[PDB]
Parts: sequence; structure tokens; C-alpha cells
Amino acid sequence: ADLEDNMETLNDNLKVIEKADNAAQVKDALTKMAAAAADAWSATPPKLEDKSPDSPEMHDFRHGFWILIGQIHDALHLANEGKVKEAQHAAEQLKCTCNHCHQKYR
Amino acid sequence: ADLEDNMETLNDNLKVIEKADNAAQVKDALTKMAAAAADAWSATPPKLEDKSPDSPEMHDFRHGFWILIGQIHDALHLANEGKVKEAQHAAEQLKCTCNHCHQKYR
Amino acid sequence: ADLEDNMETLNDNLKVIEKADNAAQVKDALTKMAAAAADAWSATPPKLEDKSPDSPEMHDFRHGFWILIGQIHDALHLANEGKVKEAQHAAEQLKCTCNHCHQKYR
Amino acid sequence: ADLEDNMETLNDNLKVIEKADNAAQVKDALTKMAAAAADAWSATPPKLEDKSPDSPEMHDFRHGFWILIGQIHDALHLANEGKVKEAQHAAEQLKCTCNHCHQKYR
Ligand code: HEC
Ligand code: HEC
Ligand code: HEC
Ligand code: HEC
Ligand SMILES: [Zn+2]
Ligand SMILES: [Zn+2]
Ligand SMILES: [Zn+2]
Ligand SMILES: [Zn+2]
Ligand SMILES: [Zn+2]
Ligand SMILES: [Zn+2]
Ligand SMILES: [Zn+2]
Repeated sequence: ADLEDNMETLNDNLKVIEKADNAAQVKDALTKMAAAAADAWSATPPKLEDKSPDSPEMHDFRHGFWILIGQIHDALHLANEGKVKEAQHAAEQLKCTCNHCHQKYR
Repeated sequence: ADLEDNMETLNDNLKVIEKADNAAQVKDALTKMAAAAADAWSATPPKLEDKSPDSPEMHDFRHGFWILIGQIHDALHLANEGKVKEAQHAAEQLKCTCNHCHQKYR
Repeated sequence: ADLEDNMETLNDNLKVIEKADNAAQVKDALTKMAAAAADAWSATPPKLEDKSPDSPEMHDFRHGFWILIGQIHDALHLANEGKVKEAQHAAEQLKCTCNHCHQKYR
Repeated sequence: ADLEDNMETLNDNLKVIEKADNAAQVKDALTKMAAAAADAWSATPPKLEDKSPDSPEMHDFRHGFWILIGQIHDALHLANEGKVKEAQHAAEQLKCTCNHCHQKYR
């Protein structure tokens, strides 16, 4: 697993999608992101090691991945339909979710 | 890790919600189901062990957990809102997802 | 935009989906169901005409459609992917939602 | 009915959340946005009047509302729970959607 590695996968596969040529490239990218995001679910981050897993921050931290997992789920559907541009637009809109979690837990 | 133990978690906890006397017991059990479902997302079941990880069956398999994870998410909100009975309903409505996936790959 | 006709639309198109021969027949059916569900969202059922629209019953009632709308939304993706059978399965799975709402508000 | 009636409500209720006091003020405003979005789903904007209802921009348009509705839905929960801080957040993340869909039809 490892949290840092999962974030490597996310950041890298997002870039690919920004400069992807076709739907197939977008599928493969989003699919790998989905796996990293699901894997990162139960990772206790550095800045929350002193709290209980029952804490609001840990529930809020896990809540962030629910949002990310859902967006990728739906974004992959667009890719499967051959809609490269609206898949790329949805890939871009993950950033709002990425930034929100970082801004207060990273 | 073990997919068998992930289903054990999902089953056991679904019974816990079935008879819970307060929100805390529901919240906690739902949280355990979420971690299990997110764990099980990456797995490869027995009937598709030899088959490729990129097969239509495996795409639907992963998709089934995307639905379950998404339902567990909304249920937990309902529990967090103190709406215990509605969370218990929502937990019952998961069975459509459990059964649909079982009807085939189990 | 009557609630009875909206429900007539849901039930009739659910039958259409069961015996559909192509993706477009499923797409069209789901789109009609999507409209009926979006339309019925602001409705008040006979059992709660008396009650205020800000009551818990109406929140839970309206919330029922959020789920149905969400489920239809997803099943339409499956239809657009050419996954007709899985779209039919997802349609079959809607009845957990249909029955949950009827078992109390019908 | 009426597009402009629906859309003006969305930015107005945003400004309540922009600087609200409590879960009360936020929970109310969001529910009005939930009714505006569901009513807007069926509507046809002026720019793509000539294009078929089966247009791929009508689908971009409709799909854009499924995401807004879905995001409203989640912010509403956080407000019910008493997470007034996080409901604003989540309400902040709605902007990525608004301006995206606006980057064409507005
Ligand atoms: C929480 C809910 C998060 C979401 C959603 C995303 N990220 Fe994240 N990220 C998060 C944490 C707590 C950390 C710190 C890891 C650590 O051990 O310090 C990160 C880190 C990254 C990094 C690396 C930064 C570093 O200091 O090493 C990257 C490159 C990164 N995150 C990218 C990223 C992307 C692209 C996301 C969505 C598309 C995303 N993250 C979501 C917490 C969370
Ligand atoms: C696929 C998308 C699945 C979903 C969603 C759920 N389950 Fe499952 N389950 C699945 C498989 C492939 C199997 C077989 C595992 C094996 O190796 O035999 C199972 C098995 C179970 C079991 C039996 C436990 C065992 O001895 O292996 C239970 C009790 C079970 N599943 C429960 C369950 C519940 C409660 C679910 C949702 C609420 C659920 N499953 C979803 C595949 C999938
Ligand atoms: C509430 C959240 C509901 C959901 C979700 C669904 N239905 Fe429904 N339905 C609902 C009500 C309150 C009523 C009664 C309408 C009235 O004024 O009497 C209905 C009614 C129907 C009917 C008509 C049956 C009758 O007794 O007259 C049908 C055929 C029907 N509903 C079908 C249906 C289907 C197929 C749904 C999902 C796929 C569904 N409903 C969801 C409230 C709600
Ligand atoms: C499409 C998928 C849209 C989304 C999502 C949002 N908006 Fe929108 N908006 C859209 C259109 C096509 C129009 C033009 C309607 C018309 O005929 O005038 C609008 C208009 C507005 C307006 C009115 C502007 C004015 O006439 O002065 C407002 C205030 C507005 N939109 C706000 C708004 C907000 C706050 C949104 C999300 C939070 C949002 N819109 C999403 C298309 C779409
Ligand atoms: Zn979608
Ligand atoms: Zn777009
Ligand atoms: Zn909900
Ligand atoms: Zn209920
Ligand atoms: Zn889906
Ligand atoms: Zn199926
Ligand atoms: Zn949420």
C-alpha cells in the first residue's frame, strides 16, 4: 500500500490524462488512479497520527476519498463512451478535491 | 487483505446494523464495511483467478464495489444525522448490490 | 407532470428495459425515467399532503428521488457504454429504492 | 419552470452560504438550490435550441446537473450533521462545476 506511493500514482496519471491522445490512454490512467485511491482509504496520514480513527478529522479524511473515488468512477464512464474531452474536463475537476484535502491535511 | 475476510466483515456488520440500539453502533459498523469494501475493490475473485485483470468481468466486479462504497457513504451520513432508522433502511437496500454480484461470480 | 403519471412512466419503462433489444431502447427508456424522477422530486404524495413541505417525511421522501436519480444516471452510462445487460441489471436493482419508498409513503 | 428563475436562485443561495451563521441558514438555502437544479434538468437553454434534445451538448448540459445535484446532496448532509464549516467547503467545490458548464452556455 503506502500512502506516498498512492499519491505518486494519482499525480502521475492525472498529468497523462491532461496530455492524453485518445480514450484508451484515459481509461488506463483513471483505472490506476481508482486503485490507488481505494488503497489510500485506510492510510493514517502524518499530521493525524495522534488522533483516534473515530475522530472527525479521520472521518473527514476518509470522506475526501469517497468524493475522489466517486468522481473517478463517473469519469471512467465518460472515457468508456469515447468522450475524451469530457473525461479530460472531469479529470481536471478532481483538482478541486485534491487541493481541498492537501490544504488542511498535507 | 483476504477477500473472504472482507465479506465476513460486510456480512457480520450488516447484522450489527440490523439490531443496533443507537447511532454509535451503526456509525462504527458502517465505517468497518467501508474499509472492507475499499479493500475488496482491488481483489480478484476465485472464478476469475486465471482470467486477465482487464476483462469485462473484472470491470463489472470493480464497478460493483464502486456502487457498494457509494451506498455505504450515503448511509453513514444518515447515521451521522441521527437518522438511525433511515440508515438501517439504507443498509437493507445494499442487499440488491450484494446479490447482483453474487448471482454471477459467486 | 402529475406524480401518478411519473410513476406510470417509471413502471412502464422498467418493463421496456427488461425486454429491450438494443442500447438505444434502453437509453430512451432510462432518459424518460430520468425525467419522471426529476419531475416527481418536488411532488407531495397523498399520505403527506396535509404535512408541511419542510417536515422530515418530505426530506426523506425527496431524498428517495436523489438516490433513484443517481441510480438512473449511472445505468445510463452503462447503456452508453453498450453494456446493455448490465444496464438491465442496474434497472432491476432500482426496485430496492422503489419498494423502500412505497413501503411507507404509498 | 423558467430557466432564469431556477438559475438566479443558485447564485443567490450561494451568497447565503458564502457568509451564513449556522447549520440552519445553510440547510435551508441548499434545499432551495436542490429544487432549482431538479427543475432546470428538463429545461433547454437558448444557445442549443436548434440542436436536438439528443444533442451531445444537451447531454453535457444534463450531465452537468447530475453532478451539481449530487454535490448539493452531499453538502446538504454535512449541514444536517452540524458540520457547518465543511458544508461551506463542499459548497465552495460546487464552483468548479458552475463555471465549467458556464464555459459554453452562459
Ligand atoms: C485526502 C483526502 C487526500 C486526497 C483526496 C488527495 N490527497 Fe494527495 N496527499 C494527501 C496527504 C495526506 C498527503 C501527504 C502524504 C505524506 O505522507 O506526507 C498527500 C500527498 C500527495 C503528494 C505528495 C506530496 C509529498 O509531500 O510527498 C502528491 C503528489 C499528491 N498528494 C497528489 C494528489 C493528487 C494528484 C490527488 C488527486 C487527484 C490527491 N493527491 C488527492 C491527502 C490527499
Ligand atoms: C462483487 C462485486 C461483490 C459484492 C458487491 C459483494 N460481494 Fe459478497 N462475495 C463476492 C464473492 C465473489 C464472493 C465469493 C468469495 C469466495 O471466495 O467464496 C462473496 C462471498 C460473500 C460471502 C461468503 C463468505 C465466504 O465464506 O466467502 C458473504 C457472507 C458475502 N459475500 C456477503 C456480502 C455482503 C453482505 C455484501 C454487501 C452488503 C456483499 N457480499 C457484496 C462478491 C461480492
Ligand atoms: C418515493 C421516494 C418513491 C420512489 C423512489 C418510487 N415511488 Fe412509485 N410511488 C410513490 C408514491 C407516493 C406513489 C403513490 C402515488 C399516488 O398518488 O397514489 C407511487 C405509486 C407508484 C405506482 C402506482 C401504483 C398505485 O398504487 O397506484 C407505480 C406503478 C410506481 N409507483 C412505480 C414505481 C417504480 C417502478 C419505481 C422505481 C423504479 C418507483 N415507483 C419509485 C413513491 C415513490
Ligand atoms: C449547465 C450545466 C449549468 C450549470 C451546472 C450551472 N449553470 Fe448557471 N446558467 C446556465 C445557463 C445556460 C444559464 C443561462 C440561462 C438564461 O437563459 O439566462 C445560466 C444562468 C445563470 C445565472 C443567471 C445569470 C443572469 O441572467 O444574470 C446565474 C446567476 C447562474 N447561472 C448561476 C449558477 C450557479 C451559482 C451555479 C452553480 C452553483 C450554476 N449557475 C451552474 C448553465 C449552467
Ligand atoms: Zn455521470
Ligand atoms: Zn465539459
Ligand atoms: Zn443522501
Ligand atoms: Zn426509509
Ligand atoms: Zn457506474
Ligand atoms: Zn450484472
Ligand atoms: Zn459525503
